[PDB]
Amino acid sequence: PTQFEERHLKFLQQLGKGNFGSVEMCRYDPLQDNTGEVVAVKKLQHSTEEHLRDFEREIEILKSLQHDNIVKYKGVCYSAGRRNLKLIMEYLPYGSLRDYLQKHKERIDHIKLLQYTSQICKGMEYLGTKRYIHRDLATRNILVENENRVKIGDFGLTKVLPQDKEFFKVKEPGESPIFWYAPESLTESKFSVASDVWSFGVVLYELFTYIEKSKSPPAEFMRMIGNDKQGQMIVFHLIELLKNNGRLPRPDGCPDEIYMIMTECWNNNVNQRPSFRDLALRVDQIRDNM
Ligand SMILES: CS(=O)(=O)Nc1cccc2[nH]ncc12
Repeated sequence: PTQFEERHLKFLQQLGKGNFGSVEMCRYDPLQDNTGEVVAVKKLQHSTEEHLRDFEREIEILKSLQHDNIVKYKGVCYSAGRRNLKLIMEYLPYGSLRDYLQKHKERIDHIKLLQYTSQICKGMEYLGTKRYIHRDLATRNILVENENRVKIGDFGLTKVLPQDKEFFKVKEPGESPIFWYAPESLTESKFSVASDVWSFGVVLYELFTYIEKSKSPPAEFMRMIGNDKQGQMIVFHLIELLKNNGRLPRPDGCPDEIYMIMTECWNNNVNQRPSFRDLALRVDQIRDNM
């Protein structure tokens, strides 16, 4: 069922909020008896014409994906007498991977981090078979179903590659998560599978820092750059730093072999970065040995 009538969609909780849209937890109860399905409902923060068109493309992308490690599309709800649009998704109860890492450290060890790493890689391989570039791969945009399962979410920045070319030039990006971007994304606005691989390197970094106090990518890059810098000066220094092999340090407790993977993902030469298939195989081989 992809129907969802607004009058049967009942509010339970406010979840995330920020850029573009906000997400609520709702119960869908057609039989009016207080016993139905729990879902996530995504709405626009500001419903302009431009944002509506983007939201429509996000919805088409999500509907096209069926994979264990990608959040499930359930449908749309045409609310306000069908003069508004909301996206209906499955509810994953443990929130973003970023929050989960902070809140549930008691149930997380290195084996679990490698499981999550592998699952993210598998999700990304699947994206590549559709020629979708995610552009925003980060622990805040990964969702946790349970202690054994994570799913890639937020496809708001996701783009399709053209017929022939391997890069997408994003004409004029708004607010940018610059500390997850590959050098070519910073200097040329060029986004590709290879730039998602760079970002994946940074996700792997986040996992092994356990999102600890002031070890996050923005905080570490700012330390190296100089905390007194502001404005475009930050970006100028980030670029120059990255072009001459400045990199995030190995987090404390992180094996050398896992840090080597990070550093291979952070190659300035786009063609020498591993594929997501290489990474999933290598990570599952590390796990299987032991
Ligand atoms: C990341 S968040 O905290 O804003 N919430 C979600 C977004 C998208 C799908 C979701 N399913 N469940 C929660 C959730």
